[PDB]
Amino acid sequence: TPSLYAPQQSADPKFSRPVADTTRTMTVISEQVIKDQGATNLTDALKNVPGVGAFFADAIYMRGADTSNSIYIDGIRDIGSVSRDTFNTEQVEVIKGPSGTDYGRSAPTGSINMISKQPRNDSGIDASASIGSAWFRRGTLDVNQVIGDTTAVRLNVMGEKTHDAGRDKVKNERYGVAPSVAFGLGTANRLYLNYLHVTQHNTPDGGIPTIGLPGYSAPSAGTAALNHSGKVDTHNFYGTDSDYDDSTTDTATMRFEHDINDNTTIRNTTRWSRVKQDYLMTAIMGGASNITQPTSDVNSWTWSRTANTKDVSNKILTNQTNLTSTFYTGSIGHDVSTGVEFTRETQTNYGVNPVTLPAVNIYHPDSSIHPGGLTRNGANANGQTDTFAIYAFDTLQITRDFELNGGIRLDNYHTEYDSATACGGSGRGAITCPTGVAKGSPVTTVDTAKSGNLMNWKAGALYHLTENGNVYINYAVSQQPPPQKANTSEIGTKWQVLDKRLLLTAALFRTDIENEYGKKRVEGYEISVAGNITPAWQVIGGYTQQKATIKPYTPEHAFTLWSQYQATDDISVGAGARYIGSMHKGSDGAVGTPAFTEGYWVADAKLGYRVNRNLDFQLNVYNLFDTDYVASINKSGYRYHPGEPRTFLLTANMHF
Ligand SMILES: C[C@H](CO)OC[C@@H](C)OC[C@@H](C)OC[C@@H](C)OC[C@@H](C)OC[C@H](C)OC[C@@H](C)O
Ligand SMILES: C[C@H](CO)OC[C@@H](C)OC[C@@H](C)OC[C@@H](C)OC[C@@H](C)OC[C@H](C)OC[C@@H](C)O
Ligand SMILES: C[C@H](CO)OC[C@@H](C)OC[C@@H](C)OC[C@@H](C)OC[C@@H](C)OC[C@H](C)OC[C@@H](C)O
Ligand SMILES: C[C@H](CO)OC[C@@H](C)OC[C@@H](C)OC[C@@H](C)OC[C@@H](C)OC[C@H](C)OC[C@@H](C)O
Ligand SMILES: CCCCCCCCO[C@@H]1O[C@H](CO)[C@@H](O)[C@H](O)[C@H]1O
Ligand SMILES: [Cl-]
Ligand SMILES: [Cl-]
Repeated sequence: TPSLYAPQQSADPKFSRPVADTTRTMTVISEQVIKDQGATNLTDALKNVPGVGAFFADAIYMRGADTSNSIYIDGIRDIGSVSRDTFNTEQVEVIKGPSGTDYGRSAPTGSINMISKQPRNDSGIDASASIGSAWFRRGTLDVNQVIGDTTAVRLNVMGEKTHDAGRDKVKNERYGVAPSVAFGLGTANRLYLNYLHVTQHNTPDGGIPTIGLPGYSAPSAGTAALNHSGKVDTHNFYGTDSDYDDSTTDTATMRFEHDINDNTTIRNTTRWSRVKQDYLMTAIMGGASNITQPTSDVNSWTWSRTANTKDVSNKILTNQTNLTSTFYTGSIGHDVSTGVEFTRETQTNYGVNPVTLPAVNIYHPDSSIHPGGLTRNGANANGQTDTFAIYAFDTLQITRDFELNGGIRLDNYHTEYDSATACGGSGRGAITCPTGVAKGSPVTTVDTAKSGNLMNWKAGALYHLTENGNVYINYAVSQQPPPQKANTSEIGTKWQVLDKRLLLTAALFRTDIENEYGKKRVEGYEISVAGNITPAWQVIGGYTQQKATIKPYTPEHAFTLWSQYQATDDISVGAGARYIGSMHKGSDGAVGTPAFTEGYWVADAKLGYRVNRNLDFQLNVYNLFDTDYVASINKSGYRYHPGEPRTFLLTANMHF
């Protein structure tokens, strides 16, 4: 049977073949891995993919490219930019390399697809309660109930509140509710209805000065004392008691499926979703012109505070039709996947008055101040993108051993954008009032439309060398809206060994991007392992070696491995280790800021104890050696996020 650590099939019907028979570098992170590791969010889940992390500012990076706009939920773009909890996730599908034929407007470096939980054919209840470091509390509930011969419901509930063990005042609070019903299970006609609501209320973290890090230099001769005063206390909060981050997600999904016959299925999915967010966060600046020296003693010196504010609403409405069909023409088998997608996305950024923040003491920051919140001023920016997309995939079974595949996708989009600024101010990009226009009036500065076409295509071939091993090649030609062109070549090999419960892959890749700014190249090597070495022994991890020629936020070496062993009927033990290579900032870094970050190791451990079939406990320890490191650094180079210290998570799991 399948390993819980190596799901055999993508959930997306655009993938007609099992992962091991797919000519792409594709890692699936199962629900069981997420649970065993205590992963509460997408970023945590992604520790199982080497090199993928939120190294910037915080945004997730893959192969040197921001991936924030290449996150999907059930194959539909995730709108807005909020952290994603794992409570409603069945698995996470990560493609390393292009996926424009599958999603159109995605990063040619990789995509991430979170697969939502659906009603199952069995009845059961799981619940979890957790306590952890820094007042961490979390509760989850997952109820599945079969309600007739062909109907099932599922409900997932989550609540979490925590402070931050490494950071004063930073905190996160959220809850989520995700009810579903499915009709017609086990028949030719199925209807899935999904809803999801999440609310978050957080204190955001702008990070801390980079003084004293490797590569840091004071920005002037007159501030040379900062070459000797040392790293600031990594627990220091440089924001204010007014900083906050609020968001809500509301998503409704309706999926109809009709089997035309045993080998042909048509699907229609409608989703409406809205993500609202507003925040006030403190960004600190440490250039010569940002530093105040009330006396010559550095204990009195300050850096300037900048308010990073946002008040935004994103909406999407999309309808997607997919058709899959398997049939022969002569001796050639066909696996077809084709469809059409209609989408409207909108975004409103609500204008707010400028917020002014007092300077912050470098070594003794005073965050007790209450500058106040945001006030809308009615000068808004509004955007709309309408997209029509059509695609076709086919895998040709030429012989038992040889398969050819290909896909093509066409996107046509229309984008409208308008923006108004309240005139007469001075902060940020202020505007002088036109003649006769009273101060503070919103003045339209942009009002434009645009249209464009994207073509994406890919072709691959795969040869089964043995019953267990194959070799494959894949080629993809991508393009995004500014048209950014990307070509990718890939050759790899995939092996299912140890009763086919363990998947081993290796791939070489080369990607060339033009019109990103000139041409870039990223090439390298990827190895991965997932599944069961023995019935008691589960592993998942990988290794990446890569080089990103320019012509940033990309480790050239990265490793991760998680290993779990069922030591007795009641005792299991797990441990993980990940290496993040050093990274370099070629551009944008201010004078004297670190031009590089050092590589580091992080280790994690787990102990599980089963009391009976209804109750088991789990202890997770994160950053077991309490290692000090730079988790990320912003583009300016003035501020960074320190790696979290050692933390603990203790969970009671109940099953009924
Ligand atoms: C399915 C249906 C369809 O409509 O929706 C029902 C669902 C939407 O209801 C869930 C929601 C109404 O529950 C709100 C509750 C979870 O929040 C409590 C929280 C605000 O207190 C913490 C508080 C600020 O902080 C504590 C301290 C700081 O004072
Ligand atoms: C779990 C519990 C029991 O424990 O049972 C849950 C179940 C009784 O709740 C019902 C829920 C699952 O319904 C989903 C609802 C949100 O459907 C959206 C539909 C209207 O689609 C509109 C479509 C996308 O968009 C329309 C367009 C205008 O945007
Ligand atoms: C107690 C916990 C549980 O481990 O942690 C202890 C930890 C401290 O030591 C873990 C270490 C012993 O694990 C080694 C293993 C995870 O490496 C597998 C990798 C080399 O892939 C080879 C590949 C699958 O091999 C193919 C197969 C045919 O042999
Ligand atoms: C008893 C507890 C709980 O199981 O284990 C404590 C401790 C032994 O765990 C160490 C942890 C770091 O292992 C990570 C694991 C995934 O193994 C990966 C492999 C790289 O380790 C070989 C090894 C560390 O490297 C040797 C050398 C190359 O540095
Ligand atoms: C089952 C795993 C048990 C291993 C426990 C060893 C923890 C090693 O962690 C140790 O913590 C010390 C105090 O924080 C630090 O000073 C050491 O540098 C670090 O090695
Ligand atoms: Cl996240
Ligand atoms: Cl592609």
